[PDB]
Amino acid sequence: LDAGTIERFLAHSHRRRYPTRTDVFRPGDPAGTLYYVISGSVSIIAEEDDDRELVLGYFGSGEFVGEMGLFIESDTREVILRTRTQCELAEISYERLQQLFQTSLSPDAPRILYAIGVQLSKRLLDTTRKASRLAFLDVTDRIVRTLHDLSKEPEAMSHPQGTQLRVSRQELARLVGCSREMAGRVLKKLQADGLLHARGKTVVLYG
Amino acid sequence: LDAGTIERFLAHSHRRRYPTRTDVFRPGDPAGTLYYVISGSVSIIAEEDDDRELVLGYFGSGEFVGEMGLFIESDTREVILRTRTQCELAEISYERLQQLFQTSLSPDAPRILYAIGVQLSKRLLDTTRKASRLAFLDVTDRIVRTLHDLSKEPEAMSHPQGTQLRVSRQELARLVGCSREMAGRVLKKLQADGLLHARGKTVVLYGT
Repeated sequence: LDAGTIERFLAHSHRRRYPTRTDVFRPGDPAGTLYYVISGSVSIIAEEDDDRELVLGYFGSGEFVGEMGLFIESDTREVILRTRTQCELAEISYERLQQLFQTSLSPDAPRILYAIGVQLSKRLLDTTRKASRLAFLDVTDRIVRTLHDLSKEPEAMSHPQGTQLRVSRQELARLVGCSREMAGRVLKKLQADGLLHARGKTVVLYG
Repeated sequence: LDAGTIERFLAHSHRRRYPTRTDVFRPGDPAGTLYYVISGSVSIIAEEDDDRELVLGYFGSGEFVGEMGLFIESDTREVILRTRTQCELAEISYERLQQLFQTSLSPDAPRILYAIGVQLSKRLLDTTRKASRLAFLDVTDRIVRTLHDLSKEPEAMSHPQGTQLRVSRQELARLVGCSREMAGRVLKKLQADGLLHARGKTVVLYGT
């Protein structure tokens, strides 16, 4: 997706600023708009009947979210979109967007569509891998592999002993579907194992 | 996408018949081809290390499979594409697709990409749900849910007791992500609980 296509698409979008820890939408909310992350980071979370959460991923600038309704006929969202930092999001209704595809943005339709396909593909892969790990790996193995993915993210701040990640016991718990305490227990085992050390929301992964 | 866009798309594809139980491609194989299911039923399976499989879904006529490499430049496949029945699949290389997307197929590009988008979105939603289930629901619980999903499968052959759903113990375990054995333990416990009959290769779910 080139700079022109992006700017042309954003001209018809509505830019809004969001504080951190803010749910942009939750399961059941009207599904009529598409969001484009201009700045900041957000997370997509699956919710359960007992209010238990499964974090599916983190998304930054250039990512389209709340896009499902643009492809699947539905009056409601199926997940929670939450801000992890202060955010700026551009939004545009599905109707308006598709209208633009038949006219104004007619030329960029293929590019915007392909780009959304790129993200959906990445997401399907990661989610496909999260499903596999949830079915065949113990919590310790899910946590180690998760700490290693997190350290591959551009957000991974370097450290003299390896990579300095930024995760809390709660989020870790949310990422691998285990209790907060279990995540806390696994962290002290890995530290005792010499694979890393932790401090509040700072995990220093060795490597 | 219309039948007109579909036919032109196939005009450049190589249709090949596949026997049932044939893994069209496994993780590791080259990924320079896209597949379009013309007829038949296939399954997308993911593998782990302990040599375990998790069915992520079944797909019929009209489905684009093996499409990942068309979006995420990769040299290899990440999943197993396995025919569940005899199938007719039309394949086309990625390279020749986008070259076509810039030539006689440029006008079809929008509808093609969007259709693939629709399919990617359904699988994402379905897999997202699976992960959620594999995280918070128990085996027996997941198996019951999956038994009902198949009852609504066009295959579901109605029965005087309920519905006759042909699903091997192996596939059940691959569906809910449990050992072929454990899956058995629950099929018998459900054959006791009075709600289904574990008939060798088939399952008669009482009720629905």
